[PDB]
Amino acid sequence: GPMLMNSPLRTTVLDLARTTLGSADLTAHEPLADRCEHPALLDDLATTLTAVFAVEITGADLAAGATVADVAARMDDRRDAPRIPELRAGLAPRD
Repeated sequence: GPMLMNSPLRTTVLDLARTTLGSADLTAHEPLADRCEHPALLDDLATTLTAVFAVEITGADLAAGATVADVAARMDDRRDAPRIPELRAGLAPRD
């Protein structure tokens, strides 16, 4: 898939997922809306994703079945896209 073996983004997604969704064991592919017994917090997660990954994904899309491997794949896609010129991309884009 469009993922990297060591994702600095996904690592944190997997961490804040268990925190915001309100579950104990959050694994890589967990349907977030399914694991949460208080799904209203899905909006909190999405709002969190702004400051944390510089890319937000609104509840309707996030809760649609985007797991840590899915949401973060888009995050690394953002980092795959031209990042701040101070070498924040890692993956240099070819336009």
